[PDB]
Amino acid sequence: KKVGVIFRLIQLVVLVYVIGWVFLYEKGYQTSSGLISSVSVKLKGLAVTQLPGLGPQVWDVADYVFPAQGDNSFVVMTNFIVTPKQTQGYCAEHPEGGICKEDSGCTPGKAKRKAQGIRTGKCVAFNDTVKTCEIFGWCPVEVDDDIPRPALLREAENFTLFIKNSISFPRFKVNRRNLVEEVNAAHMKTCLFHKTLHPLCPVFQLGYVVQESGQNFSTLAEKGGVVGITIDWHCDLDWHVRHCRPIYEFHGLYEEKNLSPGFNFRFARHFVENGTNYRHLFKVFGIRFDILVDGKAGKFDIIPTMTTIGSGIGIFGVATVLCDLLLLHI
Amino acid sequence: KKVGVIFRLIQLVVLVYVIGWVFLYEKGYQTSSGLISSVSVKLKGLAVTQLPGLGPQVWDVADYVFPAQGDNSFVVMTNFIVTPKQTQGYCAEHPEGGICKEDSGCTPGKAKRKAQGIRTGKCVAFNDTVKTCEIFGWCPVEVDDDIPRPALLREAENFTLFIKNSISFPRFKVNRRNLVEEVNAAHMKTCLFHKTLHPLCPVFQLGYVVQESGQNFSTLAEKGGVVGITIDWHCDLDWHVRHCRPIYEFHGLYEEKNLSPGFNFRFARHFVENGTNYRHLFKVFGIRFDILVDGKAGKFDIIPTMTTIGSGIGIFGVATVLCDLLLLHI
Amino acid sequence: KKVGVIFRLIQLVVLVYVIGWVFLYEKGYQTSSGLISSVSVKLKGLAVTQLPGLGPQVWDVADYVFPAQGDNSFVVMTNFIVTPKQTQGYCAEHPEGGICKEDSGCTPGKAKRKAQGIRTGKCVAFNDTVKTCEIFGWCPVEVDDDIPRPALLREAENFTLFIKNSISFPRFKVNRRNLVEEVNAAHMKTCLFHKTLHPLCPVFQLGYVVQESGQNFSTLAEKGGVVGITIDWHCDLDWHVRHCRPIYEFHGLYEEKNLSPGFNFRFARHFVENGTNYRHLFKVFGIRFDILVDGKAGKFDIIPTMTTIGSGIGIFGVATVLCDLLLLHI
Ligand SMILES: *[C@@H]1O[C@H](CO)[C@@H](O[C@@H]2O[C@H](CO)[C@@H](O[C@@H]3O[C@H](CO)[C@@H](O)[C@H](O)[C@@H]3O)[C@H](O)[C@H]2NC(C)=O)[C@H](O)[C@H]1NC(C)=O
Ligand SMILES: *[C@@H]1O[C@H](CO)[C@@H](O[C@@H]2O[C@H](CO)[C@@H](O[C@@H]3O[C@H](CO)[C@@H](O)[C@H](O)[C@@H]3O)[C@H](O)[C@H]2NC(C)=O)[C@H](O)[C@H]1NC(C)=O
Ligand SMILES: *[C@@H]1O[C@H](CO)[C@@H](O[C@@H]2O[C@H](CO)[C@@H](O[C@@H]3O[C@H](CO)[C@@H](O)[C@H](O)[C@@H]3O)[C@H](O)[C@H]2NC(C)=O)[C@H](O)[C@H]1NC(C)=O
Ligand SMILES: Nc1ncnc2c1ncn2[C@@H]1O[C@H](COP(=O)(O)OP(=O)(O)OP(=O)(O)O)[C@@H](O)[C@H]1O
Ligand SMILES: Nc1ncnc2c1ncn2[C@@H]1O[C@H](COP(=O)(O)OP(=O)(O)OP(=O)(O)O)[C@@H](O)[C@H]1O
Ligand SMILES: Nc1ncnc2c1ncn2[C@@H]1O[C@H](COP(=O)(O)OP(=O)(O)OP(=O)(O)O)[C@@H](O)[C@H]1O
Ligand SMILES: *[C@@H]1O[C@H](CO)[C@@H](O[C@@H]2O[C@H](CO)[C@@H](O)[C@H](O)[C@H]2NC(C)=O)[C@H](O)[C@H]1NC(C)=O
Ligand SMILES: *[C@@H]1O[C@H](CO)[C@@H](O[C@@H]2O[C@H](CO)[C@@H](O)[C@H](O)[C@H]2NC(C)=O)[C@H](O)[C@H]1NC(C)=O
Ligand SMILES: *[C@@H]1O[C@H](CO)[C@@H](O[C@@H]2O[C@H](CO)[C@@H](O)[C@H](O)[C@H]2NC(C)=O)[C@H](O)[C@H]1NC(C)=O
Ligand SMILES: *[C@@H]1O[C@H](CO)[C@@H](O)[C@H](O)[C@H]1NC(C)=O
Ligand SMILES: *[C@@H]1O[C@H](CO)[C@@H](O)[C@H](O)[C@H]1NC(C)=O
Ligand SMILES: *[C@@H]1O[C@H](CO)[C@@H](O)[C@H](O)[C@H]1NC(C)=O
Ligand SMILES: [Mg+2]
Ligand SMILES: [Mg+2]
Ligand SMILES: [Mg+2]
Repeated sequence: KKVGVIFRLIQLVVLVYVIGWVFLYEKGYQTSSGLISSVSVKLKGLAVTQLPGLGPQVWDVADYVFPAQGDNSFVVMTNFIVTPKQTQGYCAEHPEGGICKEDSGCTPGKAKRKAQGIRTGKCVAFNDTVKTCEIFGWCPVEVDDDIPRPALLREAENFTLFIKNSISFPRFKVNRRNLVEEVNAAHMKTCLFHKTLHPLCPVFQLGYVVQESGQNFSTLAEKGGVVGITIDWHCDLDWHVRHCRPIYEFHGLYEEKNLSPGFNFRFARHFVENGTNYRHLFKVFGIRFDILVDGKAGKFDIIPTMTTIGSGIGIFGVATVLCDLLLLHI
Repeated sequence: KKVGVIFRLIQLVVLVYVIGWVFLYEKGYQTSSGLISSVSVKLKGLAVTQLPGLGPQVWDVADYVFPAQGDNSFVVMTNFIVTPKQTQGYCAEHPEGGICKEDSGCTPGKAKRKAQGIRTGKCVAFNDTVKTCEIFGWCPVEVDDDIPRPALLREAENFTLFIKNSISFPRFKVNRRNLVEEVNAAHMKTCLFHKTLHPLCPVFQLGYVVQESGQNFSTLAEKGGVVGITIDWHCDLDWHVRHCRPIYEFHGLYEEKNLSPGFNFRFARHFVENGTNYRHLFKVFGIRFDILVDGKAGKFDIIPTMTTIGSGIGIFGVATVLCDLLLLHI
Repeated sequence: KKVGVIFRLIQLVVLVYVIGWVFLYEKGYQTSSGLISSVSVKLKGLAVTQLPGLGPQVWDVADYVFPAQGDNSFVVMTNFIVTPKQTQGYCAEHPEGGICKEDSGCTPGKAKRKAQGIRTGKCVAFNDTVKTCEIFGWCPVEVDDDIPRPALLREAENFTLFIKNSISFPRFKVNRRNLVEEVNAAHMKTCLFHKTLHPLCPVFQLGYVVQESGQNFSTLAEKGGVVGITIDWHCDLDWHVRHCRPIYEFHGLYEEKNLSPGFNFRFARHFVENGTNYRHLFKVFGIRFDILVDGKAGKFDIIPTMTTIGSGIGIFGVATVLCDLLLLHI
């Protein structure tokens, strides 16, 4: 009778699996659906800089967010080098293009790599001790060898980021916003997001977001960096929608490998003064924030329920037949 | 013989499932592939505004599309508040930062939240009846309490959006454009997209796109909003490519919850006048259009066909054995 | 005994499949994970243009990359038409809006499609032989009928694109950059990517990228185009991370169908001169580069290993029972 006792145990273990795991845990009675998301970001916070060339400079949201309209990926400026009042003309090329001593060491034209301008074939003086090729281009050339340290916009640590995420589960016609029912105006007036204390506030302090990605804002501010923000919507639509909540994770890794460690870009502000076209060239160091929204909604459906029941019946039958096979041999 | 009759029915029902559903409907004879897509958008249409501060202002595509080069996510401006000729200096801070009565009610420095400038510790007059902290910043401060109603660019309803979607099924080396063979120059000259009448015209009226997402353009224009546009490519590559067509759906939900209901951003136009740097500050209300392109191409392949045949043979055999088991007990 | 010999062969063939394919090839012992990616791009290279209206014009990275901060999708300008010093006023509308002969042929207001301005009801002269509606708008109207050929920025072929891709496998806590251990500073100083010679250099020549997508840079430069760049991370995390490498593919199809073949957009540079607001209107033809990053990391896990073992046991048992069934009938 011991073989018969084993038969029953195996039959029940199989039934316990088929129900508890496949039907209940894995939710085999549910049809699944992905989402389509929209993310809007608003930055708040102010930075002031005191350069030697200029006076106090105010940096508000319109000036330190790239793009201004926002996106899933956006940059907050944390440092910059500015080359003001650049004009198109002839100047000494930056020594990174090459250092010459005579006019014969310059070839007219463009460098094969990282050309700064059209070489005129003339070796002119970059400074009092270095002579470089004369070029036609934006003059004076940018000198970005000294990255400002501490970062010019290191006050961006206290900037607040408001993420407005609108998601739709199109199959189930369910619309959710990360501004969930628990979020009200009083919360939006004072709340700052906290992984455990305030996991639903959609206003994030930038320094907290960088800290939670495992990075140091002081290091990321000087040369730039990347913080990934994931918003996950794992919703069981058999329950009320008020349980369909977003989960926030922050990702990032800054290493001292010193091979392109940070993030920077160059942009220019063009203007006309005294009838001549000028530009301000900025090398902008900043943290790029990538906001990735994924999710999965499940709702009970009859067709998955029957299909799962059929699969469980098949699993149960195969098990019984193989056990009758194994016992025949034993 | 009734048991034998049932045996045959169950055997055939199983065969009917294995062929008709798994092989034919679910297309188990096909290998599947996702796509890689590119979306370009061109807006057309003009808006004119008549502000009290300025004269008639023309708003063409270069000015109301953010970004100008386009993207999967782009904003069309439908309303704005403009603060012209802002300069960096000292002014009264906006009363939203706090209302003071004496110089002692102001602390020099920055507010912890939503700082507008560097407080100087002086309580100056915002208007004839309100006194606020004096700040260093962009002056005069923006006053965006009165959103223009009706929307300044409510004529954007008649703007036309041209979506050019290029998709590739890299596994099958198949390239498709949403400008399908049925779309010609004569169509692009006059066609407007219609869910049923013109489901292939790639020129969309903005108001129609908002209406089809379930929203009201008049409401979305004043404070902004979001419309999701999905392009789906469900193509059976056993047929001619001319049947590989895109399907357009429009998604969106505007609610009167009054907690961040619309969409807005701030951007600045910088300029130099009389040797002093100025900026025009715009608070731009607009509809963000997210274009999501997904799809799936199937082509007959021999390996899925054999694997499906093996799976069907297994299903048929398991069924017969379990039926011989059930009949043994019956 | 021949039937018994077949039984064993089928049993072993089944075991060979269950191990070699399912366990070893398909890696059924591994748990899988997707990635979250961040892409930053830096363009380098210079172009000079010699228009008849202006002098030599220098085009560096800040001016020919849209957006300047970069994105997954970005545009490199390869051609442009410029309408300088546009002001809001009254001018002759472009003849594409319609050609009139009398003032009665113009209706005040806006065109239903592709409106260029507010018609005043007056038929004025566009040129010495064409009369069009007078409009209020940006004047003079852009004339983009003659696309510059050869392309004004056809030197963009030699521009170099640096892709910095940071990916994370969040389930396995593995961070990878496309600047893999084999890439050093000496490589970044001189390397250009090559499908087979230098498959790991993250600096791409634009012309090479277009050639590898199957397109001609000369054709794409005049009217614009699209090149898709895919970065794939198919990593087996049972091995060292130094084997987690990116694979680059380039996608694109340019056809002479002449129905919206290229890519272009319009953007404006606004400025103030002599107390009047002006703008430079650019119609920018360029190649849009879409960078798509996908990947899959597998690491050995005990739960998939046991589940695969159970599936293989089930497959083996079903096979033996059906073979005993087939042999009973034979
Ligand atoms: C004139 O221009 C040249 C070139 O820009 C200047 O020389 C450069 O000066 C910087 C700062 O001292 C040097 O950077 C440092 O170099 C050492 C190695 O020598 C390195 O250990 C440091 O980490 C740092 O990178 C740079 O190498 C040097 N370049 C050359 C070609 O010597 C020069 O100082 C300028 N003169 C004046 C009057 O400003
Ligand atoms: C000087 O500045 C102050 C502050 O901006 C102005 O007071 C504000 O005026 C607006 C318009 O009347 C008020 O908005 C309305 O408030 C009521 C509640 O009182 C609300 O029901 C309406 O929906 C609307 O929001 C605003 O509350 C009020 N602020 C304060 C602090 O009283 C004032 O009118 C300005 N004076 C001049 C001469 O313009
Ligand atoms: C004044 O303006 C009108 C309208 O812009 C100019 O007429 C246009 O001239 C262009 C160039 O010759 C024509 O383009 C060509 O048309 C032929 C067909 O006629 C076509 O085969 C070519 O591929 C090309 O597209 C354009 O059709 C023509 N438009 C009209 C309405 O006739 C005119 O030349 C201008 N006059 C001066 C003095 O510049
Ligand atoms: N598109 C490109 N083509 C060639 N070299 C590039 C390109 N982008 C970056 N580099 C080079 O790669 C190295 C590291 O890149 P990175 O941009 O992070 O440093 P960087 O100092 O900010 O670069 P740079 O000052 O030259 O813009 C630099 O020496 C830079 O010149
Ligand atoms: N990054 C942020 N940090 C703190 N508060 C924010 C942030 N973004 C928005 N808010 C606040 O959230 C509330 C609602 O946001 P929303 O931007 O939709 O309204 P708003 O009136 O346009 O905001 P505002 O005028 O202050 O830019 C506003 O009171 C706004 O001040
Ligand atoms: N949003 C839109 N609404 C209506 N027509 C459009 C729109 N976008 C493009 N078109 C028209 O489609 C045709 C082909 O589009 P495409 O932009 O590629 O050519 P184009 O010459 O650059 O267009 P255009 O010069 O008018 O901007 C053009 O005649 C253009 O006028
Ligand atoms: C960001 O904000 C915090 C909080 O206001 C600042 O921390 C303060 O620093 C000053 C100067 O050291 C101290 O006197 C305060 O006591 C600190 N406050 C707290 C609560 O710790 C911080 O300096 C700010 N920094 C930046 C870069 O913006
Ligand atoms: C968008 O276009 C439609 C169609 O031209 C405009 O509807 C017209 O409105 C005027 C004024 O009420 C009527 O005289 C016309 O008969 C309407 N035409 C049609 C076909 O209904 C509409 O006003 C425009 N609105 C915006 C905001 O652009
Ligand atoms: C891009 O760079 C290549 C390489 O420098 C250029 O090819 C050169 O063209 C000139 C003029 O015909 C020849 O004298 C050189 O011998 C060529 N070099 C090589 C290695 O082939 C090319 O012209 C450049 N073009 C653009 C559009 O930038
Ligand atoms: C960042 O690094 C500096 C040293 O470079 C250290 O003093 C500081 O405390 C760090 N900040 C954090 C948040 O760890
Ligand atoms: C939008 O709402 C207004 C009332 O606020 C209504 O008069 C108008 O008809 C609505 N438009 C549409 C398209 O339903
Ligand atoms: C591009 O096309 C032109 C002809 O239009 C041809 O001369 C040239 O060689 C082509 N370039 C490449 C890279 O094939
Ligand atoms: Mg540098
Ligand atoms: Mg406000
Ligand atoms: Mg045109």
